[PDB]
Amino acid sequence: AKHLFTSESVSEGHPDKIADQISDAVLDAILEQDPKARVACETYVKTGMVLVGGEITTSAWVDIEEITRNTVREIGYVHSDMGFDANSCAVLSAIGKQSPDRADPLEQGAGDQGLMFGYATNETDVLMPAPITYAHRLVQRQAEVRKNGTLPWLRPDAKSQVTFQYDDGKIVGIDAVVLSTQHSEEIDQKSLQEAVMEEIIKPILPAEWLTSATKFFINPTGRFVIGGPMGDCGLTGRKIIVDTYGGMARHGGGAFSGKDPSKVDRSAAYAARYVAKNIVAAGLADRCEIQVSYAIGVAEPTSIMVETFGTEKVPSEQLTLLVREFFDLRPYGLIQMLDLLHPIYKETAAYGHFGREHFPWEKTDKAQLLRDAAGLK
Amino acid sequence: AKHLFTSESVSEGHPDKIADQISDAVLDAILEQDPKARVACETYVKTGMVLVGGEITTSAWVDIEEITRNTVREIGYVHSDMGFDANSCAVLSAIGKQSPDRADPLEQGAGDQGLMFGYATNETDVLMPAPITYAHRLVQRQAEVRKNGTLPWLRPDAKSQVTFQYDDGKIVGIDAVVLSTQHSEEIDQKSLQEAVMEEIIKPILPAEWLTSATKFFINPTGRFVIGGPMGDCGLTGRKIIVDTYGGMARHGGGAFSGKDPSKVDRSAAYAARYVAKNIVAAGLADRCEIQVSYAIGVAEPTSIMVETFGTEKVPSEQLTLLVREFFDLRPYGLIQMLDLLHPIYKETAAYGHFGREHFPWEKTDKAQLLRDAAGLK
Ligand SMILES: Nc1ncnc2c1nc(Br)n2[C@@H]1O[C@H](COP(=O)(O)OP(=O)(O)O)[C@@H](O)[C@H]1O
Ligand SMILES: Nc1ncnc2c1nc(Br)n2[C@@H]1O[C@H](COP(=O)(O)OP(=O)(O)O)[C@@H](O)[C@H]1O
Ligand SMILES: [K+]
Ligand SMILES: [K+]
Ligand SMILES: [K+]
Ligand SMILES: [Mg+2]
Ligand SMILES: [Mg+2]
Ligand SMILES: [Mg+2]
Ligand SMILES: [Mg+2]
Repeated sequence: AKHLFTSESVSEGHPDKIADQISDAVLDAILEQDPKARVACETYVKTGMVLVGGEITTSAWVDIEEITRNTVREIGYVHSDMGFDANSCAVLSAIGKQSPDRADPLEQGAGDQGLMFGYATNETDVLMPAPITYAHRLVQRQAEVRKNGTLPWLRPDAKSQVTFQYDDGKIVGIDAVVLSTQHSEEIDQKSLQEAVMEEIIKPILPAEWLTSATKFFINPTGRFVIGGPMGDCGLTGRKIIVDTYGGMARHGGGAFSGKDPSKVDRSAAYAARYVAKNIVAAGLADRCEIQVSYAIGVAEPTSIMVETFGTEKVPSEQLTLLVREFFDLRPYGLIQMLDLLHPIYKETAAYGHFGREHFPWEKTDKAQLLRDAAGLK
Repeated sequence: AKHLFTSESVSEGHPDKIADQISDAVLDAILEQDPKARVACETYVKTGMVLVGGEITTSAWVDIEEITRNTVREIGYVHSDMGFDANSCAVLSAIGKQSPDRADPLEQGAGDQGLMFGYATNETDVLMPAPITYAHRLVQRQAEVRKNGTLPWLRPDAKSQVTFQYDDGKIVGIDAVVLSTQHSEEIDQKSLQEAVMEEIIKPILPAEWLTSATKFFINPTGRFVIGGPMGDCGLTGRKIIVDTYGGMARHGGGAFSGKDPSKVDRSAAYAARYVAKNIVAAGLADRCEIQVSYAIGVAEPTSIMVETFGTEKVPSEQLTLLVREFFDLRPYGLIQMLDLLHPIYKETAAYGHFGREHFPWEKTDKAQLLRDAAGLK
């Protein structure tokens, strides 16, 4: 049935994402010294200032001020005319440090309760929904042409959104695309929307999807000139949907950035992306969403639920069997299943946690084994 | 098909929710003086401190420090032994104030882009999913027996989670229930889990749903004694799922609290709850989820999508017709459709935005008209 579905994305240097990036950049920096460190680092940016506030239990010593400034500079906020300067903004810390003091480590129970969801679909190359995939690809392309000198009047902040028309389950094409970019006072609007169209939109959106009818809204109000932390306000865990799946599938509360892998909010969600992506690569289903939950101090998950939406090639019973077979979903298990104690996390913080094939949770190594045990085909 | 589904909730005085409550309490306070005020107030709590940071364009003058402290005291954090004292904690403000300077006001375009989702189901009395409804009802009951002297060793912070087994679409019963409460040093654990069971769980969870098999986890690790902002960290818009629907239906990015109604993130989501709840009360479907999106400076929504999941009594075409008939979903329209410019928002901030029949978005006044035009039955 024809029906439209939208998803948004934002660039690095969008305030919420700056906060994400800084947090995860502190996590990485600690994890590189002490991989078993427990961190919970939350960040707040506002026009003059970054507050990095946390609870951290680690042996490591790391320079919060330096880490913050360096993250703000790669993003590009390096002069007051932009809105925010990495070299003169205030950086404040309120991170409580603690340094450290079952029979099977794998049986260690979950720290904090919760629910996590994971999804895959055969509708892109990357087993991700088409909307959030292109949505991210627009903002990433924006950062690219910004950063590579091609379109250098572009400044950091930027938001994209693409609405897809499906008739049923076939992505038929793109109804609308909106994109908004901070820019210098040097360029004009009509000059801008030529370049955004040629260099940013036209190379990313598949041309067959783009029609005579496609409503493009490039800078619709827009002379976007100051941006980033000037007059907006960034906090970690606010681009939670964008991080995930653009709202194609569901979500439990929970934020990723600034949480070390002992946090199920993160590692269980990553593990769920891994279990569904494996299910779909094996052809057990076309579309798969999984809910796993935990309760504090229990180690086995309190619930697993698979929804393959009429798209199975094996009954959901057998599916649920294989899920709780090939995958260790005890907190410490999924940490070991995906080899998580490594500084790989700042890369996660912008352009989306999933869909980007080089992350441990994006591997389809269990493809065949799942196929086999689910009645070889 | 038997399948389990979980949702969590948290009390007032859980740190994230404290932040929500303070923000919305500032919104209310401004809105009561200046209902047309535009606010975007974000809050961060950590052990000694509340930072209330914002952009606010209003004529009003309001005391951020007083408002914060008063909100912390109704919640109950009023002595250092709890973790946090309302009367001695630090309150910092970084709120930029601006005071103010189409032909039809209704045609004013949307400020910011985005997507919003709304849901209803005939599975509770309140047209809300059973999980998040009971989940909230546990924490609310906790606050009640805390506040009414009955169980006065209870302290503010508390989290609940309930997992329901459905066989298909029939809530068959409750597999597990977990509940964790901050308490005084006066009470013991075994004494605690008698009272939580008798006074909190047993009066809320329907007894037919509770079986011999129901795994109850009351304070599983738990001597929860200090809590709230001590050693956790609260930011607005982090209990985003809990706020909504416990993850039964989807979500766009976006947070409610501290946003005045011109913000589609809030008002469109509220409006969507209104359109679906009306659809289901009229019996056009059993379960209904709606996605509406906006693009900056356009006034009509860029996409509407209804999913009634095989549960219709009218084809989705006719449904989509009626939705974009009985409901004005232009930003200023939905503001007028639901009469939003009123200090009603601090009440929204804990125990869930939806399901609580006295909010403008919970009315089923359009029930019949929807029934009629969708072929009277
Ligand atoms: N001075 C101001 N007064 C009120 N709201 C403001 C503001 N300046 C801005 Br920018 N805002 C608005 O407040 C909203 C809240 O921020 P939000 O975090 O939702 O943006 P995003 O969704 O991109 O993260 C913004 O979408 C913006 O429209
Ligand atoms: N000192 C500490 N070191 C590291 N993490 C901490 C911490 N103290 C706490 Br409390 N945390 C953990 O960090 C996590 C991040 O907070 P979160 O906001 O997810 O809690 P909730 O989900 O209830 O809001 C918490 O769930 C908690 O387990
Ligand atoms: K959030
Ligand atoms: K975090
Ligand atoms: K807010
Ligand atoms: Mg934000
Ligand atoms: Mg969490
Ligand atoms: Mg939190
Ligand atoms: Mg938003």
